[PDB]
Amino acid sequence: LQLGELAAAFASVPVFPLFDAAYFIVSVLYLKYEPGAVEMSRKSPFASWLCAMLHCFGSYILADLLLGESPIHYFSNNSSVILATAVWYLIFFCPMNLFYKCVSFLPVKLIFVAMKEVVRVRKIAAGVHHAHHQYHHGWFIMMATGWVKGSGVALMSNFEQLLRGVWRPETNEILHMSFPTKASLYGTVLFTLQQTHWLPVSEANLVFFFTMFMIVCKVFMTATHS
Amino acid sequence: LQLGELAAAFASVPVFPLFDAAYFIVSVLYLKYEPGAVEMSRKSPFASWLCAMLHCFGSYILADLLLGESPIHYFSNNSSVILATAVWYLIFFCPMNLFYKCVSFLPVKLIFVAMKEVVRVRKIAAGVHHAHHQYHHGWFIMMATGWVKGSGVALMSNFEQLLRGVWRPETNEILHMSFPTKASLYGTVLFTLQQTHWLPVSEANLVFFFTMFMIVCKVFMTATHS
Amino acid sequence: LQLGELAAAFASVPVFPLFDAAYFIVSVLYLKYEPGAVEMSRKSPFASWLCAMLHCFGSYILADLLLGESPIHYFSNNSSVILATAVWYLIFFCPMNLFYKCVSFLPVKLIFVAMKEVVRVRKIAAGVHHAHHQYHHGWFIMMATGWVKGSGVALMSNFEQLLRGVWRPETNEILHMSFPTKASLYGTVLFTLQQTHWLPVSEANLVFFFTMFMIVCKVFMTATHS
Ligand SMILES: [Br-]
Ligand SMILES: [Br-]
Ligand SMILES: [Br-]
Ligand SMILES: [Br-]
Ligand SMILES: [Br-]
Ligand SMILES: [Br-]
Ligand SMILES: [Br-]
Ligand SMILES: [Br-]
Ligand SMILES: [Br-]
Ligand SMILES: [Br-]
Ligand SMILES: [Br-]
Ligand SMILES: [Br-]
Ligand SMILES: [Br-]
Ligand SMILES: [Br-]
Ligand SMILES: [Br-]
Ligand SMILES: [Br-]
Ligand SMILES: [Br-]
Ligand SMILES: [Br-]
Ligand SMILES: [Ca+2]
Repeated sequence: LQLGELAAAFASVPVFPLFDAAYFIVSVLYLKYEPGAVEMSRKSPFASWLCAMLHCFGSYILADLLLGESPIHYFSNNSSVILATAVWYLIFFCPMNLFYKCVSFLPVKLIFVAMKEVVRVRKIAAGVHHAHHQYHHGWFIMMATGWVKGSGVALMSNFEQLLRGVWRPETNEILHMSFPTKASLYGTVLFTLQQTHWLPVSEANLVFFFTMFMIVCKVFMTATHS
Repeated sequence: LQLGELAAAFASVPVFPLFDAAYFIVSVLYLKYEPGAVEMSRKSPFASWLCAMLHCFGSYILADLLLGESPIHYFSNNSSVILATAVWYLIFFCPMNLFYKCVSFLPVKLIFVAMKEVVRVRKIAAGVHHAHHQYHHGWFIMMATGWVKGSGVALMSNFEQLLRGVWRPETNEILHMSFPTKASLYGTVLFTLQQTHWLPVSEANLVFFFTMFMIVCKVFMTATHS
Repeated sequence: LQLGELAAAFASVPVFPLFDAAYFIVSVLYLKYEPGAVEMSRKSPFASWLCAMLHCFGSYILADLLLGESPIHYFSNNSSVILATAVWYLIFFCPMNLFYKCVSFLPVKLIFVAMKEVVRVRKIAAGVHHAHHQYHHGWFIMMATGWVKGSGVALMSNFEQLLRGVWRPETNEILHMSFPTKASLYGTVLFTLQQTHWLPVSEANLVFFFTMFMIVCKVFMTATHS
């Protein structure tokens, strides 16, 4: 019936396990595309796994570092870690590469890309709210925390590369923001303004509309450069 | 009348906003002199701003990292962040470059350099005292914390460079300490000895004399290689 | 009489000062062998000392970083820091290089290598137990913490190099684990399984047998490539 009331259901969909799985699948597919990633999975499987955990848990790691909490606090969520580990294992080692083939099938891939954005927006909003809880007027801390929750491993890409034995210092995601990093920055500003009560919208409505924006943008981009 | 009583007034001058402004002006001028900095402000203004915040808040960031606190805790001081942001904006984007011209005028520049040293010494002493509060006999933690409060962004210079897309690993400020880094190390030893009660001087008198030493050294150096 | 009762004495030998000294001696000998280390001790003695502290306190530094504690918390143990500092000073600056000559004498060196492994295993077990205390079911945090307590400075080797002015990003200890790093990973899994109560052995017996394994392996390796 009511929109802000469908918005409430949208903004509270349980992200574990299905939306988290989609987030992991899309993120580990991106890892498998990186130069040298398949050979690394064969010669250095622990590091390859460590790399997938970053792609999977980089948002949490970086937010925890910014706020002074254990950077591996999120790895206490055993079920999530094991689910991400299963995704890594299936994408790199499934017989016949069958799992890769199924999740890369473009209609399926686009649904996972859409689901990944649901998770990303929830993470941005959670970062703003968690920072606000610790710093009620900490606008810059709220923005920084929402930003790294959204952007994830991209903001640590120089060190994800280092882990892989790669060093490209000429560029980084702050000096040259990719679209998801820039979108996450706009998103964190919006959620911080909503948290400040200067943006006159319900949090659920902001989640709904910003998620739809990210879904449309990301699905379009995936479908176009396929 | 009494010196240790003028020393008390000296050591308690309110550093916000005027001495902090001078600290920011001198530090962002240094940023503007770094290779590529003006072009970065035009092509990557967020990163340029991020870079100025490091120059501005590197002391706090590093001390917080050493002590296990949020490395962005200091960014909860909204007024300070906004003041530093105004300084960055004026130095890089003022029409006619007028702000740069005024603050670079050598007599004005030297006064800001003097004021910057007032802030630096207060920060060193505060780092020793804050570490002492957490570790009453933690001599090495007191020295480490006073040192990074004094030295600031210089000790993270390899990563300030990385942010700018620059990587010079051959050298760093520990392997080859510049004068302010070395002076900050001597300063942190003195304040730690004062805190230990092995150096028989009042804290205010130590602040006065060490600040005068840094002012004389820094103003001489600025005026000479102008 | 009883083995698990000799195991109790073995697992509770006071590591300070003698086993810690051996740990420091072996670790700083390794530092002195690294390219450029002697010249660095003459031209950059503070950084050389800073480097020895990493070799000495890297386990604690990294575990503290992983758990969100002060990375220099361990430097509050003044006696340990001063003992490590004496070892650094004697190894690099003793007249006639006499201390180096004595501790490098192969029978003496092998005893110190054995003693170093006693300390390493105790550190792994302590890391698992300390992580368990904070996260009763935090299996991945327990493994990560035991691993860096065992592996020590090796896992930060890229940044130990950076401190020395060296940058080799092609390789790292996760992508290509050395034997002690890999052994520490196996060790942390065993202690975590013991902590979980899935490995039916007393903690003291596990300490005894895993320490004997590391002693045999490390003494063999030192004696062979001497
Ligand atoms: Br790459
Ligand atoms: Br491996
Ligand atoms: Br979240
Ligand atoms: Br969060
Ligand atoms: Br408050
Ligand atoms: Br992405
Ligand atoms: Br530079
Ligand atoms: Br930008
Ligand atoms: Br301060
Ligand atoms: Br402080
Ligand atoms: Br105490
Ligand atoms: Br300076
Ligand atoms: Br090397
Ligand atoms: Br030195
Ligand atoms: Br320990
Ligand atoms: Br520990
Ligand atoms: Br619990
Ligand atoms: Br070793
Ligand atoms: Ca902390």
